[PDB]
Amino acid sequence: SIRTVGIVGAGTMGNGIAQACAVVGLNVVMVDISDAAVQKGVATVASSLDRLIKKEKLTEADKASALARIKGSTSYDDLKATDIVIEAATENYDLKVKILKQIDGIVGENVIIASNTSSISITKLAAVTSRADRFIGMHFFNPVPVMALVELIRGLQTSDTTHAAVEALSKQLGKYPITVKNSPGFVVNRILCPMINEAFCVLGEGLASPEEIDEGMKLGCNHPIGPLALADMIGLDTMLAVMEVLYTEFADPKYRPAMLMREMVAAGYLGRKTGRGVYVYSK
Amino acid sequence: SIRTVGIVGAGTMGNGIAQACAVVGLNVVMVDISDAAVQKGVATVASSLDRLIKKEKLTEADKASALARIKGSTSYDDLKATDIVIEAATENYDLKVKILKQIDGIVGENVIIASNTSSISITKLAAVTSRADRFIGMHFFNPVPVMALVELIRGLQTSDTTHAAVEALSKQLGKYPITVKNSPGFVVNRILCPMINEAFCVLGEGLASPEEIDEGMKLGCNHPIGPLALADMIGLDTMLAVMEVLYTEFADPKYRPAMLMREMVAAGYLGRKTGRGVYVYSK
Repeated sequence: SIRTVGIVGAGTMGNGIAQACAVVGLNVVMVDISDAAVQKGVATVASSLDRLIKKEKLTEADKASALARIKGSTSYDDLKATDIVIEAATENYDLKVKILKQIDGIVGENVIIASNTSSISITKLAAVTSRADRFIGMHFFNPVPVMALVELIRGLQTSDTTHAAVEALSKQLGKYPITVKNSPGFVVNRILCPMINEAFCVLGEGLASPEEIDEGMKLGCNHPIGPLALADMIGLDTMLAVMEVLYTEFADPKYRPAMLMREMVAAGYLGRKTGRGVYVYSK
Repeated sequence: SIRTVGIVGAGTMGNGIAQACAVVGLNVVMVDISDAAVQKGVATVASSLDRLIKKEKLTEADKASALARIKGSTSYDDLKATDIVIEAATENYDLKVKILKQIDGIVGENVIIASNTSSISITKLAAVTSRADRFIGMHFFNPVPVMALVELIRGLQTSDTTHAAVEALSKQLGKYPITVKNSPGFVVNRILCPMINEAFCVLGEGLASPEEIDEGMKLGCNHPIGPLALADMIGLDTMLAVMEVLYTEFADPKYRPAMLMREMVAAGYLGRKTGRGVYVYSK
């Protein structure tokens, strides 16, 4: 079975995943390079759980219960106590690799190594481990506890068995699994992000004003938020790189980045995070 | 001012627009080729208004009041009594033209002719009338009373004056105007529909299952409906033609139709309307 889940990385996703298991009563070994890192991982899940109890989401006891369920370490040997390990610590490739080799170094031959990512080739990663068939990809979503889905991304090597394990693991977390053959942008970003790009093109060609562009899509297609606004929250540098990945991996100008998107990024106009992207923001 | 609005076409859009004016207390001359056509136009606005009163949307008196406000004729000379005329009767080009020439034939030099369309070049249309600057494009949305927006599409010729008139006319209908330089797919379809296409590509490459593809987008990006399902409601033949328009008008393979979308259409699998598109449906 799987009752104990390794996590490498105690940043946003890390605890994100940690929490999500814990409340389901799952044992989590959560590693990260400092004791500063690990415990701050706990602070956000603490702070986060506080909020939930404060809108009657059960309870003070289910809280304590979960927290207990979570063994946060700096020894990566603690991942021997684990059924499966989710690297959730970086999107640098070189670094990502090292970690998975390291992880592959500790755990047993029949322990599954998954890696969370938006962009990186699961198949390229899987092949650095010693048992690829036990390697699978996941893509959790940005507020990881409340968001009820994950992309399950099969490397060319991932086994049927590794898949179902990880598939059911997710159902048990209350997320909807989405199985996807490894491919640039998988499913969600693959169709969402080029749509966002098209918006920049429309704006770029001065066909309409941004606000109006967002209005058109909110009201016309009943999307909760318009793509330009949406882009400002994601980060245009992030948007640009996604598209750069699609063009580069597919080798197809169909996915050309929008030039205005290039210009805004070159200028440092990156969205909410720089205070300026498509719109301008308080701070 | 504008207190009397011509409408050519008493089909779905036609009354759609008719109604929308009427409830705002606006005088509507609604023409169509038979008395069968005109009155059936009234039946749907009748039936439709019934429903509204039946969920406390005011009232039996505001109803009667509106209906009165609506003078439905078969004489296209009745469009002399009108401030502006909205052709809303076909998406055939040859036929569309004739109508606007005919309309242009009746009304005065300072009366505005607008044409509702999703696909047709406003600038190409405008140039068949005798005063292009008085010609403008509109794109109302499929349930035309409740949907609170319109794309206002300027031909290269549309005047600033024609624009503001028609802009304010819309605000008065309680729709949000969206100003758009004439261009293939304008704003809404231009970015929405290629997104839908990308979905067919993903499905086409067997990366994921349709249901899962729809799930991914519903949950991941909080869209009310997934694009494949969405495509089944629009009609794949309609989707295909939109994309055919983008590729053909832009002259750019970036907008290549999705091959699976071509195959489904060639097969007659067109969606809800044929009972089979991406999914299969009751009847």
